Amino acid sequence: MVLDIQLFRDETGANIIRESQRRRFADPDIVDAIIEADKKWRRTQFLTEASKKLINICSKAVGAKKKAKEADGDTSEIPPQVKEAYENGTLKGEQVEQLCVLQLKQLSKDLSDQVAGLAKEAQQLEEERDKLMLNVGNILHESVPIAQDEETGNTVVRTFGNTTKRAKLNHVSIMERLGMMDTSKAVTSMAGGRSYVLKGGLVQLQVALVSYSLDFLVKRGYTPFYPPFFLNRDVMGEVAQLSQFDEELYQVSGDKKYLIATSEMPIAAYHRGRWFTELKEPLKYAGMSTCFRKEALGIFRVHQFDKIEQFVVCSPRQEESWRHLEDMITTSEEFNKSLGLPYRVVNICSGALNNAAAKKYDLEAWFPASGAFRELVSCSNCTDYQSQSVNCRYGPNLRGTAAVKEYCHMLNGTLCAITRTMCCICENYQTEEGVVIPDVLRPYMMGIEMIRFE
Amino acid sequence: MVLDIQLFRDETGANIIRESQRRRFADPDIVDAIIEADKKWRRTQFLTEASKKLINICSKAVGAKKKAKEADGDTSEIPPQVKEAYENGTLKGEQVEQLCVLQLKQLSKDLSDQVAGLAKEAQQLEEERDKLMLNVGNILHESVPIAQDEETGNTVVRTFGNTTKRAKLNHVSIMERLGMMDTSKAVTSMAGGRSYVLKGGLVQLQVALVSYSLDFLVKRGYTPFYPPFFLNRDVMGEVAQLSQFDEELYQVSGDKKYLIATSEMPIAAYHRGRWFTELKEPLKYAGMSTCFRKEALGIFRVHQFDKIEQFVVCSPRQEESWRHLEDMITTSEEFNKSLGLPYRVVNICSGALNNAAAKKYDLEAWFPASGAFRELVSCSNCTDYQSQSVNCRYGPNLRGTAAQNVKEYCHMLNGTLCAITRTMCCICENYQTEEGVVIPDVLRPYMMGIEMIRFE
Ligand SMILES: Cn1c(=O)ccn([C@@H]2O[C@H](COS(=O)(=O)NC(=O)[C@@H](N)CO)[C@@H](O)[C@H]2O)c1=O
Ligand SMILES: Cn1c(=O)ccn([C@@H]2O[C@H](COS(=O)(=O)NC(=O)[C@@H](N)CO)[C@@H](O)[C@H]2O)c1=O
Ligand code: NA
Ligand code: NA
Ligand code: NA
Ligand code: NA
Ligand code: NA
Ligand code: NA
Repeated sequence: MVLDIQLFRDETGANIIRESQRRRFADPDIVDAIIEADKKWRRTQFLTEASKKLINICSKAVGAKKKAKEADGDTSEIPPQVKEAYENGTLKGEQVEQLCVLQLKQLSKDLSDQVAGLAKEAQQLEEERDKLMLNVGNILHESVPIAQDEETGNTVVRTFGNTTKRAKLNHVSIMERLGMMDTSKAVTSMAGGRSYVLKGGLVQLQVALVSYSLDFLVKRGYTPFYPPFFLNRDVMGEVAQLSQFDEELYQVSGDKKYLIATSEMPIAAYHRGRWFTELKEPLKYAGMSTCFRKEALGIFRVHQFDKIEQFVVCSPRQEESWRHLEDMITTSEEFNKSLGLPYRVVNICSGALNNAAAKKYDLEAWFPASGAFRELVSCSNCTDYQSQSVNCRYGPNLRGTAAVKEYCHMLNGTLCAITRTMCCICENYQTEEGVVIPDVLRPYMMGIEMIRFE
Repeated sequence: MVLDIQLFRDETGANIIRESQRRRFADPDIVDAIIEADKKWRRTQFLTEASKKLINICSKAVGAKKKAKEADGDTSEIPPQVKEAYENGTLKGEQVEQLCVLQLKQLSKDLSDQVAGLAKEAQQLEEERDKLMLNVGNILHESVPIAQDEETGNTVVRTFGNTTKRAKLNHVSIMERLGMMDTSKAVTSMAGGRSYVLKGGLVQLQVALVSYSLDFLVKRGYTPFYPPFFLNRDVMGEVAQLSQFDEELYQVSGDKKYLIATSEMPIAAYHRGRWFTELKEPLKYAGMSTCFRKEALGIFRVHQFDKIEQFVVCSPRQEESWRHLEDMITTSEEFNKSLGLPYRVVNICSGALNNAAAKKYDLEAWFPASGAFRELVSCSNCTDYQSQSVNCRYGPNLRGTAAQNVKEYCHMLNGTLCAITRTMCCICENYQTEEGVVIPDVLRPYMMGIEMIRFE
């Protein structure tokens, strides 16, 4: 499953999607292609259900005839009119009951063959529909800036700290001069491009950030969550876009699995097929994992890195998820303030948003030696988009309920991308002697106040 | 390279290896098979060197004759006695100079063909020699118990705490009742068999153990080391036996790589092609990594787990590595004593040792509800076995040093400090009450001062 079809079948709903597509500078005609694919699919289903019912009538009519000792009949040959009627979904049970046992047996096999063919057609139409749904963006929030390009289109909403100060050495030079980061051929000849070894004080800093970040979220009511780092193909497909398989995900062979690019992937997948009748309190998770990205200088952009993640599952009602999005970006802001790191928060323009996000805020920290704002955090409200894909339902779940389906809302937000935060700390806390440890991290690394240049 | 050939070429050295093979219940005949392959290899090299010199004589002779403007000659045919002589390694330079330019050009090509043929033979002999070397165990320490079966053959060296203690619930039952571990189909249908999710207090305990273990080693002079979790095929081959690729290692495709089974693999590989003239102080690394094992209830035996590792690179002289082995097992013991976990330390029997280990100590903690000693730690002295494979040299080079007749290699050791999920299982059984799991005192500052994690 990719998206629920329900909004596409509704005239008003389809227009909401077309409008959102236009506002994202995406194709509104994808809605119409989905409606058409679904129309063809609904036709295979109408015929399948009609023919399944007629198969049961054949079985019951044969049973009645056998009990009555009616002769089996002259022939099994099916009238062309009967074949035309079941192919068009107009064959009535009263007409089927006019056939002899031999014809009823032949018809049951013919209808079973038709159901088998219609199932193959339906599977192809579901594949076409699903491929189109992957190109449908989530319905934009009304506050999303309307623009194609990030450089001019994104809106700066807040800033913190000294964002104009400059510094001498960039994070690459600092980590080299500490003697605590190795990205030389000794490492890349054994592990490939962009691989690294961290030593001594930088490992202590890495662990101090992992533990401080986890405690920061525990204090805010998040439940720590340590996931498996592998996901099977089917499950990864529900939490990843098709473009992620070719550009971002490593394949593991032990069956075929994929390494996770973020704990958001197994946390969202952990909710698949779930149904929360009510969520008076949201589900809040502090994901902790290594992240693996194929990405097809230093430790700013690497294939392997730790990240502490915020993940929320909440009620889709009363715009509650929008309140959670504000709390999640505020949490990431408070985290950076606690580390004394200057930054700006940016509202991502419509054209730059990934399909699952209805709105996204990035926190870009100031790197004084690099002289630039660099992304440390992304916080998104995915509303019911991922829930539709993992099939995470919401609402009353009682016996006797017939065919609007409600889904939970889901949000995800970086709390700390460990290696990038280390790069940021190094630039902001450098001195002539080394790197000053931010105050809040000192208890998490044996009270160490500074890591020295070698 | 698998092993250096030098000890096999020495009569005393070959006898030391045959004895060690017998004491490990391995084949001593492998030594003799290696000697024979190397004898055939040395013959290909003798002929190669002789023929390379003759190729240079051909080049020099063609040069001198052409500078003197001599005619090319009437034939390129090589006298049968010349072909017989170079094939036997007896062709003299004086016989070569007597040939004309045309014959010298033909001979240089024929000798180059012979060198190409001899290189193919040498490569086939190197493959044969290396395959045999993979079945040669490291020279056993004289204190290793001689037995084939781990079940009855290991020797108990030391015990700590109440190793007869009994408890109510096993680690699986405890982690289930805490509501902090999920090994159900909600996880296994996502990530395959033996996959798990940890939540809440158990993740806090997991992080507390990682951080306390790292600090425990920093305080003991180890340098923290965070490695890449991938190794390419060639490099993994130097730090893993062929049986590990089949049974233990996941393959990753992004240039084919392998997920590490332990930080011991990238730390050993990080020393490939290195040469230390002296190691007055050893290199001590505190490896920190996730570990991935194919393994072809609960979180005791899983594919994915954190482990804090001790790794030492030291001088091969004066049996210094044997002192480090004792320090490393003592470090793992002091760690488990600080957590208050009862255990026994065993000296692994000869038949159970992996090929790289000259000796191994396991620390098996007592699980009071399970009612069994269960391996938490392995500490091994690999002496120069892994160093020969990664080519990590020590001391003076052979040339220009009259006193140096042997190629020296560093010694390497590795030892678990903390296998995080198994230690969590042990803590749960040992610290359970009717309300939940008491946090060992030393870990409380590493998990927000929490004294107990409660049953759901
Ligand atoms: C080292 N490194 C990279 O090479 C690439 C990205 N990042 C940081 O990861 C943060 C989160 O990545 S994301 O923007 O794709 N969003 C997620 O994964 C969501 N689940 C929310 O976390 C980025 O903001 C980069 O700072 C690295 O650190
Ligand atoms: C969860 N789990 C496993 O499933 C398998 C093993 N272990 C622990 O890892 C320790 C070290 O593994 S080892 O014996 O193969 N030795 C090494 O890897 C060396 N580098 C020394 O660490 C074992 O003692 C198990 O307790 C798991 O925890
Ligand atoms: Na820079
Ligand atoms: Na981002
Ligand atoms: Na006892
Ligand atoms: Na048990
Ligand atoms: Na072991
Ligand atoms: Na010498």
